[PDB]
Amino acid sequence: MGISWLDIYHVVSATVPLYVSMTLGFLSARHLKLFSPEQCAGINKFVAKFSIPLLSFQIISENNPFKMSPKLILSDILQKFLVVVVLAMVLRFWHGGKLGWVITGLSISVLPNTLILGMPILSAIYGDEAASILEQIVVLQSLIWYTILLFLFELNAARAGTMKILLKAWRKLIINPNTYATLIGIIWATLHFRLGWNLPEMIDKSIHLLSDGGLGMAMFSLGLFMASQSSIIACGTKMAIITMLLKFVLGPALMIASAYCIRLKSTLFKVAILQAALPQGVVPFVFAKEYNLHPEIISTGVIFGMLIALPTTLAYYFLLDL
Amino acid sequence: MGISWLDIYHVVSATVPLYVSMTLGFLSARHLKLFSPEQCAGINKFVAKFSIPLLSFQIISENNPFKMSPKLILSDILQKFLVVVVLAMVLRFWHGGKLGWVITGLSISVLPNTLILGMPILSAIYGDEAASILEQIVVLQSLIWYTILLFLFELNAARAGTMKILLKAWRKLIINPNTYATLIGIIWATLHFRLGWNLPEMIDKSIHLLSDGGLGMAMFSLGLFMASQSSIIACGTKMAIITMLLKFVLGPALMIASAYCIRLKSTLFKVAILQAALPQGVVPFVFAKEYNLHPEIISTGVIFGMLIALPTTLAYYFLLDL
Ligand SMILES: CCCCC/C=C\C/C=C/CCCCCCCC(=O)OC[C@H](COP(=O)([O-])OCC[N+](C)(C)C)OC(=O)CCCCCCC/C=C/C/C=C/CCCCC
Ligand SMILES: CCCCC/C=C\C/C=C\CCCCCCCC(=O)OC[C@H](COP(=O)([O-])OCC[N+](C)(C)C)OC(=O)CCCCCCC/C=C/C/C=C/CCCCC
Ligand SMILES: O=C(O)COc1ccc(Cl)cc1
Repeated sequence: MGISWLDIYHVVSATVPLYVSMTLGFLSARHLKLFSPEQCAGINKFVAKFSIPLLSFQIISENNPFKMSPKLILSDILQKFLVVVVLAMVLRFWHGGKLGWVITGLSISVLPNTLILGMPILSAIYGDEAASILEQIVVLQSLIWYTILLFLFELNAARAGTMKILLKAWRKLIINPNTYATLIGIIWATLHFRLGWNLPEMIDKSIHLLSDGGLGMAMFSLGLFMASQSSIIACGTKMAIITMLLKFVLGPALMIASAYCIRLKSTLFKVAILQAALPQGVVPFVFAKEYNLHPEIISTGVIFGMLIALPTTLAYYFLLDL
Repeated sequence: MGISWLDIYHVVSATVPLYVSMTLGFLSARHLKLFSPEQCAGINKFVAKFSIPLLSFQIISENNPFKMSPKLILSDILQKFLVVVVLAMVLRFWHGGKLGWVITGLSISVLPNTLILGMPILSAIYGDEAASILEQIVVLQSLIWYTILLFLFELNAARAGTMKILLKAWRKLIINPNTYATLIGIIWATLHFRLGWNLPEMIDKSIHLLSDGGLGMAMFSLGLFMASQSSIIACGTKMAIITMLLKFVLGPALMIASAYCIRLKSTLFKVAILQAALPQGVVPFVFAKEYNLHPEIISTGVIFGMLIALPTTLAYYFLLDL
């Protein structure tokens, strides 16, 4: 009972607006019936190609590459290898190519939404201290993982030449606005924190025009998505329970294992094990739907995790105090 | 004479972000092929149903209704009445749909941009005291004129039996967010400023998540629309010239007449007249595009008014200062 009820109010007040901006979208798409499915797709495309890239750019630019945390980087890199080995072991005694189930597992188990709903919740629970750690995690998720996952997707698609696979992955990666956003953000943060350069006021305000409102529109787009599909749970209970258990139990569990091995101390420990408990990302669903690799589970998990994030997040916040 | 380039920099910095958003939309619609007409319509509808009404609520609820100068309100109403009379006279012998032209003549002549270009421009030209007056003008717009304009739009749509048409217009004006928002906002403004009630943090943040970035998305919609037109001057050179005359030679002139009638004096007179020569806002265009009532004319007016916002304002300042 170390955490007082006052902090529970902090978490709830930080999470409620995100759910309001999502319920509004769901009701507008399904009940109020304002947006036709084509209009919903257009809104989602705008949010995922102009708002998310600029939000990622600003988040990555507001961090210091020269003052990163090597321990945190190593812990995050080791967690996603422990997940790979766990999935490989568990796919040998419980199942065509099985590599699809490892790509899906890494998309479902370890890929928290540390960008749209990561900053608010964690920053409210742990103040401004979390912000920097979350940016550090976001740069990695945007530069290393979201690229290796795409490479794995391409390799799976080719299975049906590695050099041909690499060429195709590179060709499809460049057109992604998020890659350009991340690269420019890093290349600019380096200059900002080395030569002391700062954005001109015009550029900063222009970027903030499209990015400062991207967080709410992200959940609005997600609500439109949930409204679009008829069956909330695309598959039976089986998938839903498996994916929820995988994300919320195995994810933070392997993160705890990696942190203990690396001996992360104090706030880094608590903000690094609790950030792996955040609901699922959407980019993995984008990849799955584009390549049609079990898109019926990657979304059943995304929406369910988005619905259930608050109670589990509070539960792990209480647990970490112990 | 003595105007420093610093003020020019302020005006240009306030104006550029809108152009950045508009050009991004235009490129996304024309050089790229991201958005189809239905998706652009969906984005515009979202902006007209979720962002503009929330911004209206914020503007109304953040201003005291008991500390608004009645003289300014009366002068604004007089200007609108004079413009309506003048346009009715002009359309009586120098004309298709007469009501379809009054809406577009009151959308580019008596609806400046007093929330983005107006406050920086005319708060740097004059002292900070004009901020309160401009805020009064903006709340008056969002409270009265943006409701009367939507009523006229719905009345025009119904026409496309006087009692039946008015009944249809009213029944369509009671299920529009921009009508309930301007009522809830004023009620809450009165409550907060006469009883001390403060909006809860959760609701305020939830409103911010959506309203924020509304201007960027609206200008993106304007760029997307302008991409459809064959040329930037979609309404034609004659129509562009007449729009410029309506917005920069008729608006300010009739506002000067209104101020003389109501005897406004001191900086209030200058702040009231010099704020009517600012480029027309985008909300009229958003509503026109949503209701498809000569959107090209208003879009051209906005595009070619944001370019010459500054020189006309300097001319008017020099005239008034004399
Ligand atoms: C606590 C102290 C009090 C503080 C003040 C209270 C709240 C904070 C203020 C927020 C500003 C919101 C302004 C817009 C509200 C009015 C919209 C609305 O209420 O009516 C939408 C309308 C529903 O009626 P209907 O059209 O289905 O016709 C029904 C016909 N028959 C009855 C026969 C079935 O539908 C439509 O057409 C259009 C649908 C779009 C609606 C979206 C508009 C923008 C957002 C509205 C909700 C706000 C969310 C943020 C805050 C939420 C948490 C408080
Ligand atoms: C050699 C000549 C060819 C190259 C042309 C020249 C430059 C292009 C590269 C960079 C220019 C910077 C603009 C931002 C990057 C986006 C460029 C781009 O083209 O993206 C690729 C893509 C278009 O691919 P596609 O044409 O095949 O259409 C198909 C696309 N699809 C299949 C996805 C639908 O674009 C999209 O879809 C949407 C892109 C939206 C971009 C939104 C902004 C991204 C964030 C930027 C952060 C920067 C902030 C400024 C900081 C300044 C610091 C000093
Ligand atoms: O039209 C006006 O006077 C105010 O101009 C705007 C300001 C913000 C938005 Cl989001 C849209 C329009």
